[PDB]
Amino acid sequence: ETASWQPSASIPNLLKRAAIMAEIRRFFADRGVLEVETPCMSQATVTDIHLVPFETRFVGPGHSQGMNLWLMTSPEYHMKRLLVAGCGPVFQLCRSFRNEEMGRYHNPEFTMLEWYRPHYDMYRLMNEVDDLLQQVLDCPAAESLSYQQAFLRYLEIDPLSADKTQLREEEDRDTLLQLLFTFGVEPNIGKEKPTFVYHFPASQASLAQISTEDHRVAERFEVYYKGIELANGFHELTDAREQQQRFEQDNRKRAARGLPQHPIDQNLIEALKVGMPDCSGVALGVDRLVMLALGAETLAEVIAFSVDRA
Amino acid sequence: ASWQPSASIPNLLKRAAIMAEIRRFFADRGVLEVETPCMSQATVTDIHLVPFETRFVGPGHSQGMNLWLMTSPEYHMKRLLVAGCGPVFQLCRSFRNEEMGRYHNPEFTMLEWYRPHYDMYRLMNEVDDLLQQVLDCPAAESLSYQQAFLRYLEIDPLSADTLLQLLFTFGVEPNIGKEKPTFVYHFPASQASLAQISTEDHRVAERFEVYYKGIELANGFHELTDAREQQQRFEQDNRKRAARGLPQHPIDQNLIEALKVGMPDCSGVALGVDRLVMLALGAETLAEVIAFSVDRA
Ligand SMILES: NCCCC[C@H](N)C(=O)NS(=O)(=O)OC[C@H]1O[C@@H](n2cnc3c(N)ncnc32)[C@H](O)[C@@H]1O
Ligand SMILES: NCCCC[C@H](N)C(=O)NS(=O)(=O)OC[C@H]1O[C@@H](n2cnc3c(N)ncnc32)[C@H](O)[C@@H]1O
Repeated sequence: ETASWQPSASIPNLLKRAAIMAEIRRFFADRGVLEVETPCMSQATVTDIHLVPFETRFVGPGHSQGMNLWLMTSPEYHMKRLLVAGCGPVFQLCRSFRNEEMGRYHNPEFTMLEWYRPHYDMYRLMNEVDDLLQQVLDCPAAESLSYQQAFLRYLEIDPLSADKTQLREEEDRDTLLQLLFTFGVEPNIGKEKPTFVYHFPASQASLAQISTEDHRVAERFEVYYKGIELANGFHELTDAREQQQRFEQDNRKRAARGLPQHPIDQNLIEALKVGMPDCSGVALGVDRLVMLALGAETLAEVIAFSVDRA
Repeated sequence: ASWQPSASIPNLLKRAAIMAEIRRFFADRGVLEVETPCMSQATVTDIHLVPFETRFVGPGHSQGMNLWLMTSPEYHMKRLLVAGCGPVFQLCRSFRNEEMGRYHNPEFTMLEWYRPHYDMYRLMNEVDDLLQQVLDCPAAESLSYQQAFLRYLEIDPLSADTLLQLLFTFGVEPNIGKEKPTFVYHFPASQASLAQISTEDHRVAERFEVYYKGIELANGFHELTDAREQQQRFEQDNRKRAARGLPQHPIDQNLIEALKVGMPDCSGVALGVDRLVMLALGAETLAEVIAFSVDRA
């Protein structure tokens, strides 16, 4: 429609977005959470099987042949390194990068709000996220639903026990579960108020600690509202050995799927060996939250220049 | 060990305070904060810059596309000005493919802002006010490029180019900004960059840089708004690159088309926040004020 040179977001939306950013900063300042800035580029990347990071070449030091750098998909690894270093509760409003096509709710570069809370367990963190959503969105308090309960209610099936065959009614169980969640659960939740889905299957623990009450589940949660996935958080895994092992598992799964394997970030593992204080952390997509807050129809409407015009 | 941050936690705590202080400074003046892309389908032709390059999968149907990391958010901020954003600033992460150094990191934080209807002196006064506040340093001194040469090297630059830059670097920089920041303005028209060339003296451009304690802190211009002249300079840039065996870069058509529509008269300036924080905290290297310098990232 508009000529390419124009921003995809209206001037009024840019002003309203700036107000929301300041509101988010006040929210954390009032709770004593320190703001930090970590790298957008790294010598390492993530093994998470669902992400495709951007790659770029750096001239490197002195007389080097040069070196590959990956753009950061989320500031998590560096923030955990800071936690081990004693930074205390911290948040960050950074630009994050993912090599994936632009969509109504996706841009290859987007703003992430990610923060960590030492001594907070998963529920405690969820309540804080709930507070932030109610404030900037002026929406009602959230509903919380366990992954298992979500499946039973909308698909009349138990994801923690259901048979592979039953699920089909793909030999990889999690892909099957994610398929069912994407088309069978997601479209039905967060309609009247934000929905927190917690206690994902152990296999989808990512960097979250496994539940002490039920080994089949991980202390991970995701927030959905008005059809948009808004956040993803964990009671963080502090065991370096298990973390190293999960990254190895990631690469095995990548390989078996014909996906490139990624180097394991040794800086994250060495930090975890030194010791990360027990904590829970969460990452929320700021553009999506702003889009909902401003009544926008697409992410592009709240981003100065979506990639198609950048 | 390698896992540790390059900046101390206390420095990170003080850096956040300075960032908040910078935001208050602009809020108090009614300057809007904006966030533009870190990646673009175009890049800069500026002969001295080496941008990072990355590949984007793009639309599922396409063959993908090349993207360039932004060396400064100038082009997008200028497009916003044409769209009517008014006075704006940005605290973004900027990228330049250059070796890590005592005063350089391939990714650093830029404080860049634009002031509609401000001539370059009015804008310099504002930069001066910011330095005073953040560094608690004396008000700055201002020297024209000509005056700076005529007194530190007894020679008239406007009547006497890579040479000048070699002279400025060794014959001027070393003795300016010692007791207070030093603004050097009216650089040779030859080094106008995206600045208007002065109509009172065609031998100079309306551009300035500010130095303090031996550190180059900022670079600003009374902005060139003529689309045709800007396009000509970019082509000039690429011919020089070709002459120097450097790659020729695609010119940002969106910037030119926006300038065709009309950008309000304005002045803009880009400042290195990491260098500013380094001075504020009395840190020795940029690495000491950045959570993880590239060697550790
Ligand atoms: N340690 C606890 C936090 C871990 C966060 C984890 N590393 C992570 O990235 N989770 S995420 O779900 O993949 O991303 C968080 C949010 O980022 C937002 N996101 C992700 N990709 C995009 C894109 N491409 N555009 C816009 N927004 C996006 C979205 O709201 C997600 O809920
Ligand atoms: N429209 C008016 C402003 C134009 C600014 C122009 N695009 C520009 O980039 N000027 S600059 O001098 O190249 O950059 C401004 C500041 O960025 C800082 N800078 C530049 N490169 C680096 C690096 N590599 N590390 C840290 N800081 C850096 C430094 O303080 C410079 O004074």
